Amino acid sequence: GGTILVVTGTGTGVGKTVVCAALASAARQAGIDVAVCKPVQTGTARGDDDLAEVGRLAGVTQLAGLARYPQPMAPAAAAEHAGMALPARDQIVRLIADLDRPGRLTLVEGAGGLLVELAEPGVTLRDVAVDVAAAALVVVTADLGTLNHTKLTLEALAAQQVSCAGLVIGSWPDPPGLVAASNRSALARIAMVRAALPAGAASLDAGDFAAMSAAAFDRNWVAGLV
Amino acid sequence: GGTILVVTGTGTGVGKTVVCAALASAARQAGIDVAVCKPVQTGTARGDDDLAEVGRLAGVTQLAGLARYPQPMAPAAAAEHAGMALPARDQIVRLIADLDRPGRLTLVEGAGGLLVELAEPGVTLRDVAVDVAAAALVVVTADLGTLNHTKLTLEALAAQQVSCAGLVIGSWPDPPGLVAASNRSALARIAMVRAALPAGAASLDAGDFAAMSAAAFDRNWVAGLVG
Ligand SMILES: Nc1ccn([C@H]2C[C@H](O)[C@@H](CNC(=O)CC[C@H](NC(=O)C[C@@H]3CCC[C@H]3C(=O)c3ccc(CC(=O)O)cc3)C(=O)O)O2)c(=O)n1
Repeated sequence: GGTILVVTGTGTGVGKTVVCAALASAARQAGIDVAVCKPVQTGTARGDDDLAEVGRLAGVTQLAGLARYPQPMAPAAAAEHAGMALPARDQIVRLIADLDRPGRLTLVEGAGGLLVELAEPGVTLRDVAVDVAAAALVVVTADLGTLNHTKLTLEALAAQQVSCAGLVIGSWPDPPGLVAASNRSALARIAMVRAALPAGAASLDAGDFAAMSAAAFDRNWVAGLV
Repeated sequence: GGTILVVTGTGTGVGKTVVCAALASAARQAGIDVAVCKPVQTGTARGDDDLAEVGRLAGVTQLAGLARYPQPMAPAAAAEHAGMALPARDQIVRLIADLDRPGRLTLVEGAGGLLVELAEPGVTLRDVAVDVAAAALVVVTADLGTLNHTKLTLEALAAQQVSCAGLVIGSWPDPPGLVAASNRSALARIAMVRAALPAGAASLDAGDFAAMSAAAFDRNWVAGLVG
């Protein structure tokens, strides 16, 4: 196999998709083959489609999903409202394992935070990460409350022996502010801050996004991933 | 002693202060003596003062603070900004131990969520709860993300064998949309939902707040909290 990272977050709306896209873009520019798996996508009635954003921003073509629910809710609720079950644990684990190959970086994008139910019955991205022996990249904010949410998420990871690959600040404000700047330092005391993506990077075109992403991560860290 | 409950939350801004006041008011109307303490209060330069709001909303007079810092930030950062130190672990424990008394419900209001550092080094309200043998009441929202944050918080309580006294939904909208209604039902499968306080409760006057508080909790649960 190659390298599988689950990409999780401390909460909903932290910008996991732009982080997946930026790491994919950075890894591709280092000559690494990248695949991204989003097993479950909700919010499709209003056009939510995180895999398409990854394709547009980073140029990834190996983009795998299993299930799409119209309502903008947690997967289990969205599945309930549609009258259909979530995918089964075996579907997710084997899809990811079949994506994995030597020399490839495979990113698994969850929905919301680490412990939200993604598959039947009550299986989370954490469970998935155990099954495929993935490490976790944790997307965080720079806002008030991020320290508690980050610590909580890293404790949950450690409790099932899922390694933390580091943190990414999904949206770095401009200008920062006292809280954001304090939080960036405090976050780096609990884990490695791999990148802080500028606020608004999601709206960039592919060329600008590729330039941002190349600058955003440490080149040796990206290259060492695989 | 009596019964000590730490009142924590899944994040900042979930309404811990109103839940403290509501539970205090309900316990007082059942004849239970109540004290509330706030070991760390930040944002005092903004006028933040949770103890004084609990006193205003519930009439509680047995109010105990310890550390106060001006900037509206996490305690560690607020203390550093002021050139001050965080309290030591044993200082928070002494603040609480001095209030504990048979027949009294002592509420310990955290700052932000459960793993916020309240004392050097990296001492949290979870450690305090172990020290004083307290159970934890967890204030949650009904919003997107609450299920993950609630499960993360309960898992962290279990890791130190801190019992969970239940959840309180800090603000319950009227009417509830689909997300809020789904979350309430899912929260109730994670842990006992003790109350769900109507949104805007902090703007009720003394009498309305008292009535809301009495209606919001199961009288048997409240009465059962303290012998
Ligand atoms: N039923 C109901 C229910 C609710 N209400 C009303 C009551 C109220 O008016 C409001 C609910 N209350 C609010 O919103 C507080 C406003 C908010 N206050 C904070 O955030 C916490 C402090 C403020 C500055 C520092 C922060 C900190 O303590 C902190 C601690 C740890 C960390 C570490 C980490 O990073 O984790 C970071 C920060 C803000 O200032 O933004 O609704 C109602 O009426 N009826």
